[PDB]
Amino acid sequence: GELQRKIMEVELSVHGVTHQEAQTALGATGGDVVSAIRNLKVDQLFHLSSRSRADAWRILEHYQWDLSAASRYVLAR
Ligand SMILES: [Cl-]
Ligand SMILES: [Cl-]
Ligand SMILES: [Mg+2]
Repeated sequence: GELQRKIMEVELSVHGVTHQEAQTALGATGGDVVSAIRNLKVDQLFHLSSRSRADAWRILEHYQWDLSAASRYVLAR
């Protein structure tokens, strides 16, 4: 149904996210897939960059919400 489809969409939209993390994120947004994906992308980048969560958000914005591009940026030496 809708809820299964939504959890799958979240999990497939964010590299590295588990099914459990997708469910938790979507529960926190009341089933709003777009907000769950945003929050999970920030989370993933935050854990990869060990920056502040607001700085991870700012990097994601600079990369036009592309987590792959933002992640390659934070990992570049
Ligand atoms: Cl996003
Ligand atoms: Cl590059
Ligand atoms: Mg389960």
